[PDB]
Amino acid sequence: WQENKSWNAHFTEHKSQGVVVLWNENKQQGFTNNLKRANQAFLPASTFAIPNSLIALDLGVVKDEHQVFKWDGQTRDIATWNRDHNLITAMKYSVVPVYQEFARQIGEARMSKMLHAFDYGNEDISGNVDSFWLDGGIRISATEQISFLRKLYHNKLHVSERSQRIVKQAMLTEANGDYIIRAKTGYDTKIGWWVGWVELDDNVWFFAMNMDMPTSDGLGLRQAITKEVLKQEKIIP
Amino acid sequence: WQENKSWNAHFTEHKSQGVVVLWNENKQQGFTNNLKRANQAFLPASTFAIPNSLIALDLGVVKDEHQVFKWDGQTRDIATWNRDHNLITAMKYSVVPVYQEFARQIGEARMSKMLHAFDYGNEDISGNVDSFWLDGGIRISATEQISFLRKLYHNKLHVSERSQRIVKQAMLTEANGDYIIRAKTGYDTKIGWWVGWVELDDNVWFFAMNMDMPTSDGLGLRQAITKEVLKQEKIIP
Ligand SMILES: *C(=O)[C@@H]([C@@H]1NC(C(=O)O)=C(S[C@@H]2CN[C@H](C(=O)N(C)C)C2)[C@@H]1C)[C@@H](C)O
Ligand SMILES: *C(=O)[C@@H]([C@@H]1NC(C(=O)O)=C(S[C@@H]2CN[C@H](C(=O)N(C)C)C2)[C@@H]1C)[C@@H](C)O
Ligand SMILES: [Cl-]
Ligand SMILES: [Cl-]
Ligand SMILES: [Cl-]
Ligand SMILES: [Zn+2]
Ligand SMILES: [Zn+2]
Ligand SMILES: [Zn+2]
Ligand SMILES: [Zn+2]
Repeated sequence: WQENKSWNAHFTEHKSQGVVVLWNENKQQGFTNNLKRANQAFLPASTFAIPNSLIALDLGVVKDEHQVFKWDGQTRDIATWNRDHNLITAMKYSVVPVYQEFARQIGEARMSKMLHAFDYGNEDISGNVDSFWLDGGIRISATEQISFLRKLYHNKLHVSERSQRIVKQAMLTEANGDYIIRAKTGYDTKIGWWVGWVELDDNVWFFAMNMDMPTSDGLGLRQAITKEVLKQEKIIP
Repeated sequence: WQENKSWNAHFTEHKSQGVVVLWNENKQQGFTNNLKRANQAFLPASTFAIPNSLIALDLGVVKDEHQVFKWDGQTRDIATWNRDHNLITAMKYSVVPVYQEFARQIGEARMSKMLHAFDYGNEDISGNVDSFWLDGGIRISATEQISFLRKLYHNKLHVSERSQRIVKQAMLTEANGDYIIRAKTGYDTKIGWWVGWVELDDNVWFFAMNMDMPTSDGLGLRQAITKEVLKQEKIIP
C-alpha cells in the first residue's frame, strides 16, 4: 500500500474531503490519498446491495435478474422506488424497499452467517434485520470493500458462481471501447460511497472511495473525483 | 413486421445501402427499412463468434471468460490477433485464430448438431470446419439473427444457462445511465454486420443490421447508422 498525498488535490479542488483507494490486480499493489481514512469503517448504506443481492440469489429469494419485485403500493419519497423493479433496476436506483424485503426473507441467522463467510466488514448485523446496513452496527472500510470486491470478481465468495455472475451483471455502470465499470453508489446523508472495479483488456483496477457529503448537490463528485484520479493514473483515457 | 422506408435516409445520407431491423420485445413488433433485405441471408463472418463461443463453453473447450488462449506464435495481418486473448478480448477484436481453434476442438459433428439445435440460419457448415462461417456455406439473415439473439437473451438456447450468461457478458459493447448494448460486429470485405440488443430499464430492443461495405473506411457507419435509427425512434437519447 502506497500513499499518494498529491491525490488530495482532486478532493480540495472540489472543496471536498474523502479517500480514493485503488488496487492494481496484476501487480497486487494498492494506492490511496489517505491510508488512515482508507481504513476508516463507515455504514455501507446502499453499497450493501452487493452482498444482499448475492445472498438473496443464493438462497432463492431472487430467481434471476428478470424477476419482478412488485411495488407494495406504499408511496415513498424517492420517486424511482414507487414502481415495479428487478435486480438490475433495484441496484441502479438503490431501491431500499426491495432490499429490505430481501433481508427479511433471508433472516437474521442466515444473514449473519453469510456476512461472516464473506468476511464482510465488521460482520455485525445489530439493529433491525431490514435496516442494519442503514442505521445499525455494520461497518466497512474502503480497503475492506476492495477485499470483498476482489473475491466477487474472481467468483471466490462463498456462494454459487451463478449468484456472483448475476450480481456482477447488475453492478454494470459504464462501458465503452476502453473500459468497463461495475460499481455501486451509496449515500447516508453524511458520507457518499462509490465502490467497484474498472475492467481493462489485460488488467482490473479495483476502487473504493468515500467522501464527506453534507448535501445531495455534490453526489456526482463521487464519480467525477474517482474518474479524475483514474485519468491521472492513466487507467482510463 | 412493419416497413419504414423513411429509415432509408439514414443509409442514403452516408452514400450507403443496407438494412436495419429492430424488434420491440415488450410489444413483439418488428420494424425495418427494407423487409426483403431484412430476410436476405449472408455469411455471418465474425458474428458467428456468438454461437461459436456458446458451443465452446458448453463443451468445455473454454472454461470461462478469464481463461487465456495462448497465441500460437504465427504473426497475422491484424495486429490485435498476435497476442494472448481471453473470451472477452477475442470477441472485442474478432480474433479469428481463437475461434478457429474453438471450431476444430468442437468438431464437425458437434458443430452441426449444435447449430441445428440453435435453429441458426441455414444450419449448413459446408466447407472447412474452422472457416465455414468465413468462406463456407453457412448463411443467416438479419431477422434470423434476431430470432437467435432473442433465445440467447432469455437463456432459451439449447445450452447451459451459464454458457449463455458468459457469452452475453463477452458481448458487452457500450453502457451508460440510459442503456446497455450487447452486440457483435462483422465484416467480410463485402458486407458489414452489427447484431445485438439495447437493454433499457423496462424493455429490450433487439437489432440486426447489415450494409454494403466496399472498403474499411466506412466500418464505423455500422454503429453510427444503427444509433441514428435508435435515436430517431427515441429508443436512446
Ligand atoms: C443508499 O446509499 C441510499 C441511496 N443511494 C443513493 C446513491 O448513492 O445514489 C441515493 S441518492 C438517490 C438515488 N439516485 C438519485 C439521484 O438522482 N442521484 C444519485 C443524484 C437520488 C440514495 C439515498 C439508500 C439508503 O436510500
Ligand atoms: C469478422 O467479421 C472479421 C473481423 N470482424 C471485424 C469487425 O466487424 O470489426 C473486423 S475489422 C478489424 C477488427 N477491428 C479493427 C478496426 O479497427 N475496426 C473495426 C475499424 C479492424 C475483422 C475483419 C474476421 C473474419 O476477420
Ligand atoms: Cl439499499
Ligand atoms: Cl455483464
Ligand atoms: Cl470470427
Ligand atoms: Zn475535478
Ligand atoms: Zn458452505
Ligand atoms: Zn447519419
Ligand atoms: Zn439436448
